[PDB]
Amino acid sequence: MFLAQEIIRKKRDGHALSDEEIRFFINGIRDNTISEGQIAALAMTIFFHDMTMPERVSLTMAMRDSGTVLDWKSLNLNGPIVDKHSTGGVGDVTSLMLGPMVAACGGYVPMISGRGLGHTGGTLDKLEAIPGFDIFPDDNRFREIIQDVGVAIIGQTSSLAPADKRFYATRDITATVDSIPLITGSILAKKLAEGLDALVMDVKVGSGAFMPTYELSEALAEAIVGVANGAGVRTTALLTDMNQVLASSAGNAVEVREAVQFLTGEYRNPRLFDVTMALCVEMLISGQLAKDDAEARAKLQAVLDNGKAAEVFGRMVAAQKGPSDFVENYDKYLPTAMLSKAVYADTEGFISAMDTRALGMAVVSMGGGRRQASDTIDYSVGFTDMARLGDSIDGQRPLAVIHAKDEASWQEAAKAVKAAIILDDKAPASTPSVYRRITE
Amino acid sequence: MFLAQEIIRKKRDGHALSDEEIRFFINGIRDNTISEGQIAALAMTIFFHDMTMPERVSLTMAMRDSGTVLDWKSLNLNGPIVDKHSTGGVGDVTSLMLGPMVAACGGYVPMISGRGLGHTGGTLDKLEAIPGFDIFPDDNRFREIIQDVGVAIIGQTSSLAPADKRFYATRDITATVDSIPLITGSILAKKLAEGLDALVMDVKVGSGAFMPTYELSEALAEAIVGVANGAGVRTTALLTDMNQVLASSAGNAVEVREAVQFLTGEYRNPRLFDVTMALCVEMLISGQLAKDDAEARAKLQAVLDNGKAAEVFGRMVAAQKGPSDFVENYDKYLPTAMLSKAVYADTEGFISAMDTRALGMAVVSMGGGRRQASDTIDYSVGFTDMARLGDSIDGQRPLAVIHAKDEASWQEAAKAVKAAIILDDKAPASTPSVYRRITE
Ligand SMILES: O=c1ccn([C@@H]2O[C@H](CO)[C@@H](O)[C@H]2O)c(=O)[nH]1
Ligand SMILES: O=c1ccn([C@@H]2O[C@H](CO)[C@@H](O)[C@H]2O)c(=O)[nH]1
Repeated sequence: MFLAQEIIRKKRDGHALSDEEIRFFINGIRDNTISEGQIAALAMTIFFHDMTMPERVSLTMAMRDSGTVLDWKSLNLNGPIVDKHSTGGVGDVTSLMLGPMVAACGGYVPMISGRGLGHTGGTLDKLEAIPGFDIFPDDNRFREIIQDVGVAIIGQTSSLAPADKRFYATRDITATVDSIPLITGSILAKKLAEGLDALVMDVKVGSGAFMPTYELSEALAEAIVGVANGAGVRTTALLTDMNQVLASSAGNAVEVREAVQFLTGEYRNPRLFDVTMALCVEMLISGQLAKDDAEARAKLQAVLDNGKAAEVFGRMVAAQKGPSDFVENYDKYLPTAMLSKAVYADTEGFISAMDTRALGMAVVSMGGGRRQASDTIDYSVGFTDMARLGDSIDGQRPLAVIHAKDEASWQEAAKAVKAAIILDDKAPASTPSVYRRITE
Repeated sequence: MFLAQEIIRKKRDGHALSDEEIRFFINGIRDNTISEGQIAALAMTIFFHDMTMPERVSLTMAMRDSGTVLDWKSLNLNGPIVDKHSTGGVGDVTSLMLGPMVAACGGYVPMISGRGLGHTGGTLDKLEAIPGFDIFPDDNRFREIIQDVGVAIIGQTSSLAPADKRFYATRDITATVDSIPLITGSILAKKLAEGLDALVMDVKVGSGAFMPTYELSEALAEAIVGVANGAGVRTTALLTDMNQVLASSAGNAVEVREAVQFLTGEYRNPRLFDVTMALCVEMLISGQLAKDDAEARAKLQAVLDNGKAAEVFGRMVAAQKGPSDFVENYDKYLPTAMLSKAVYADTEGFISAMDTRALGMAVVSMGGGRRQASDTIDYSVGFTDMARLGDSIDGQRPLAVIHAKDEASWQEAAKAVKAAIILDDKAPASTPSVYRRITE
């Protein structure tokens, strides 16, 4: 039998679907009661008529409710449940510092992530560089690590918005990926199943972005903001720059290292700090832990200054089966490439642009990520000492230090790197790291 | 892989397909190498954006070439391969006389007709009320029949427009049914695959029509005329009337009986005559057998009145393994319902309107139709001596005589009929049998 067809017919003639009906349809996407054709139809239908904000909210909550949602009340905490979501990026290690910095300021951050099949390097794989680290605690242990440390970074769940999976899969063959209320839907669902009080969204801007245009990035951000708030989750969003690598390194172990050193104070990429700081501020103000930006940045600076943030990162690692002294002796534990040598340019001048995606694939082809879904990850390879847009380039200053497993992989990695970076006789201009703050 | 999705995406955002693209997509349907979701999405994307005439012809020509297309060129037949297709309704028995009448005048009529699903009762169903009648002759048998008697009415093979199968199947679940070029593609394909030199289309109008409103019934006819003629087959289309039972009987055996008495001359329903004649006239003119309408009606009335048409029907039944003397001894071969008993109105007045859809549904409920193809048809059930739009009603004017399986099903039929026929003091406006003719 099919009541779904009525629902499709309704929305097809530009009517607005009800909460009850919206919840019906996705639940049947979950259970395979609703045919694939029907789903495609609905998708193409929503692709045409768009969706009202109430429809966007209902769709999002319904998807969020297709699986388990984490309840954090009853279990007693004096603070806000807050997380960060992001459309990802090369060098974007921010969540590794940001979780502990906020946890330190009174927030409880249950960061759930998705390795998926992502071409892009995922943070979950970054943490597996750390010997012993377990990305799959059970519900109970997860509740505790949040309860004591204030942050844990864990593995995905089928228990989280399962409807989205058949939904997305169908969307992907029917040219309906590509609709804002639908994207807003697949993006927000999983993240909202964490039972958040608050949220901040990082929408990338630039060449290396999920959204190819500033206005397009800004549009998504607004949409996401409007829908998230509408679901009783205090939310804002930031556009941030992805015209180059965000950190000074790209990979796994190597990126984990940058974060310990960011938290300890040993080294803070000024752009990565700008981003990281901006995001945490949002988590604090939305979370009702800071009155304004000045207060948040003060609270934030301090936990970086007294080592209390680095401590939280350290404890977290231990809570999750890692070595308890990781912060103090990270090099002791972090896998080290066999060959680690600077790559230099075929010419002089200033870096005027970089292709972050090419760079990102250079790393992948170095064992740094997964070409095939069955491949293993070599956690030691990556780049460090990434030159930056602006940097003057001679023959004495390297584009990067390529860490490889052997000279064969190192050399290809160097051709890829030289090829992905563009030099110019005259310098390009500064841009902010953080652009617009979006409240609604 | 498929590139199917790039064709979906292309029509979404409103672009022409181009045939190479369309022919490729139709075959994937037939071969099953294209997902149900991709059929749905493309149907939906067409409902929104519609198709051009070159897209319309391509669509139909493609579905038409997905199976076998019949050729009679070999047979060296003297006259035109003609046929008629109707969107049907309660009482529409026209083909039973039309085929022998047109055959009687020089045309060859290969009516391959399709199954009764779509709800309601079919032409093939009616014919099988005849003991011995076989609707599935093999390719040669069909040919030598058409060659010798000039007309055969046979059921559909696996190989006639098989692409429409899954196509319409998924359309009917996704609410992508009401699309004229989709309908025009579906309907014409099967019929154009018969090898027709010419064709007339009977598009019903009213409460018993496929289309809801007159203007849509016109729109479809126009499309069909345009495409059929586009596709290489002379074609005209008559908007005919269906606000009441066209014949005087509804059912299977009873409708066959009426066919016989129509040809011989025992009786002819005036309105059944108008439609049957006008459709046959088109076939004669479209089919190069009459220069003008008057000659056409003259050649048809002739064979209706020299017992020729009746004899052609006699030979066609016999050819298909009906009893050879059916025209003369039909009462002996057709099955008698167990209960035949009249139904009257519960109020005096004039018949102001009747729900034809409901009436047809009443007959199916009696056991004269198939809800689910598994069902057995009781061939002797139905209505006869049907009252008409306009008639005056009093205690001795029955709405109809009902042929029911038993007392239980008769009351049920009686109640449906009462509930479907509405009376009034005021005699409403008297509409024609044929509203418009379309060659343009
Ligand atoms: O595109 C379509 C849709 C329906 N039909 C069939 O034709 C009948 C009406 O002519 C319908 O009930 C259905 O059975 C077609 O031939 N083509
Ligand atoms: O409107 C109608 C319907 C049927 N009949 C006749 O009723 C008889 C039924 O046995 C046949 O002579 C048939 O022609 C009529 O006279 N008028």
